[PDB]
Amino acid sequence: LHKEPATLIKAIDGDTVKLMYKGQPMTFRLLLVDTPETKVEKYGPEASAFTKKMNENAKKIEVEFDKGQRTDKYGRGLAYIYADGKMVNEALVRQGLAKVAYVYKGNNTHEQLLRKAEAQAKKEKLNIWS
Repeated sequence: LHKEPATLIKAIDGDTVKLMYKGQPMTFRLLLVDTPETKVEKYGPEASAFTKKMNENAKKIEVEFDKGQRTDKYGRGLAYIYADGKMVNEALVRQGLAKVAYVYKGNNTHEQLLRKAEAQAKKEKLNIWS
């Protein structure tokens, strides 16, 4: 897979962010993560603040499409997002602010990696796992 440059335009919530990709604005849905709903579920606003802060403080944001379908039915890009080289999808799961989601249309490259971050968060009874 390859990382492509992007520019943060605006946070939306825990699992979604608006990015300038290839010169055009696009909404991205983070692959393989299921955060709590805000629009509220417990930790829903925590997840949103986390994603918002991580992308905001980042010097460089990168988009990494997986090997499966690249956009969902609502026109959102399906990818792994990196903030200064750190994967937000993974950071979220590791912080116990999101559960790993069902694989979607062959986009499973990082499933095990997130799977492990999640086991650890649960082991630490962190946030959602409290």
